[PDB]
Amino acid sequence: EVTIEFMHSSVEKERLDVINKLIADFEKENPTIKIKQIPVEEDAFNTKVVTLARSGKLPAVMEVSQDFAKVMDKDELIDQDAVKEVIDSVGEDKYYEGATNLVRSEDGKSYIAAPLSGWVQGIWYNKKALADAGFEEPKNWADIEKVAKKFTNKADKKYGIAIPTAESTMSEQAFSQFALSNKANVLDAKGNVTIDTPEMKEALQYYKDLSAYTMPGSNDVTEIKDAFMNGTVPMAMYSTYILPSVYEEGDPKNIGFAIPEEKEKAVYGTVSGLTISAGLDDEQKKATKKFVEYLSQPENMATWVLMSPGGAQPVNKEVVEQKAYKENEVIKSFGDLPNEIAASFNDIQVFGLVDGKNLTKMGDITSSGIIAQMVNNVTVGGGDVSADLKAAQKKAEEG
Repeated sequence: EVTIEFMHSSVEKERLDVINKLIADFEKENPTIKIKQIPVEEDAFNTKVVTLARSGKLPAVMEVSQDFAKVMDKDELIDQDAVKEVIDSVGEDKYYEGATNLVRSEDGKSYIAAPLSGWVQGIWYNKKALADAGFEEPKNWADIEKVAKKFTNKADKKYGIAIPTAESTMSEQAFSQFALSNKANVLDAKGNVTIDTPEMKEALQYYKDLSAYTMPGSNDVTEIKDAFMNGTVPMAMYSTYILPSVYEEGDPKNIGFAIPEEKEKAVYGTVSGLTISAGLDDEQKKATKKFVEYLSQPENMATWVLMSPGGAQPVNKEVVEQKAYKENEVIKSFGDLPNEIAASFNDIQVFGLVDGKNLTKMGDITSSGIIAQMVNNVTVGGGDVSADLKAAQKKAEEG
């Protein structure tokens, strides 16, 4: 008797089967609510939302990335109050701290989406290789560089660590972990650009120093994954998307997860979830909130994460305690690691998230490639740290 549109990006037969059943069960529990789903390929999702927004035909609820949620919120397309009500109904305390932080509004007072899944990035490492060489899990800059130096032998094409050096967003993400571990953020709480600072110069010089022990040339996603999977490096910076490869081709019990920690820990992460379109009628808004809260329950989050592409991680603390997650055979093969990965969401730090505020200005800096170019030129280009900081600072202002 009340119909709401759910625009999601699970178009594969197996994932659509799961979503049909989630919706069907929800509709049995809420017989006055009907879900009209709009399955759209993830590749095609965001630009269709652009058209729908222009024509005032947004669906009630949308599966969106956290970064696209920011763009919609800038255009005031999202009902923050409805989103916040769902999160508070579940309970803020049930979410890993970084998961709710990543979806905080620009003024830190509300939320732009209800998170359902996420992925983190850190330094994956071969546990036996480091142990054999006499190393425990590296944490601070000195330990990371110490392991990397020991495992570098250029004549043999062995390198100590695979870190991104290309002009790509991955380079910004990996560098940001070292920068933020030194309390260096590209923006301050007021939105001022803070690139050319002493703490950022320290991190950029260190990233340059560390790149002496990574593969020569330009390293991006393919170079890093290849080097880790074939044993060229014992350490590699990569999202949790590396884990399906380890399961299929490696030893899930021989992989550890190290987090850069100098002045503080900095886990890079992102989150996806459900947002609620602004301007919904009363009964439609109440039905959407119920639907989002339904999918946000731990037992349905577990299903969502388990059907999501490999390496997807839960953002609610209770998912790792759900039976279907605990007893999943892929999860099982990784031992204690999945609990450790999930818990790393408590230490998320990303450029532009400052004091529980996600500043939308950061999206433009990332889009323009300023940080990636700065990292690319100091590493691959052998450029000067000081000059590249100044150039990046000036360009980030001109936007």
